[PDB]
Amino acid sequence: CGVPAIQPVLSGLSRIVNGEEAVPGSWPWQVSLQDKTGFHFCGGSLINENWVVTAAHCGVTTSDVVVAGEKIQKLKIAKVFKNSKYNSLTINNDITLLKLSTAASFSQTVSAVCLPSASDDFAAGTTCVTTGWGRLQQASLPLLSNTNCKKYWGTKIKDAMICAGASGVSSCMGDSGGPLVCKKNGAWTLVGIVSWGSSTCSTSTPGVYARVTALVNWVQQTLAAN
Repeated sequence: CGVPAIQPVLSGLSRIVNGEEAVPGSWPWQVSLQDKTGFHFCGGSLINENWVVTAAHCGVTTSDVVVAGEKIQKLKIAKVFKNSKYNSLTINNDITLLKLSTAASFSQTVSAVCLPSASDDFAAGTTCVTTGWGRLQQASLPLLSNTNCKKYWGTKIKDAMICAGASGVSSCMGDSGGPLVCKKNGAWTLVGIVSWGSSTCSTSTPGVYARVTALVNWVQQTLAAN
């Protein structure tokens, strides 16, 4: 997985501001999630032909459509897997999986990102990327210390939230359920599912995601069956 057919073109804008726009097929697992009337409110990542991982605040239901990639796949939901360490008062272990009713048809412009290991770590100063529509842009962002992070988001940083950005460039392109990815053994892997960011969308504040690695196994076990 994670070895995209058309390759992410990441420049300097990346680094900067509001960042930049990609090369289509670029972030191939990026999905949109449209509401019953083609209104998009969240989008998310594909790991397979059949599942999306996105956030649970996205609060996504079985009449939301997976929009992937019309060279597009609108993929309807079959069941929605939200999970119980789902706390909204906190928005933590903010993960939700989706079964689409009819497979994702793998091609150049649509594929799946890889999943990480639970043991894997991830490096603060490590250069990951937000894709989004919050045309679809790509921005680049280092993850940080949940204790650095702590100091930028108070009390709302627990076990499984993992923070990333605040380096002159901005969190916010990052729509919810959206993808925050890194490297391994050269695949991109989903590290962070987008939770939330700076209002004013300061380019000087860090952005906060959910941490896969802490939830992979739940993906893992949840997956598997259903």
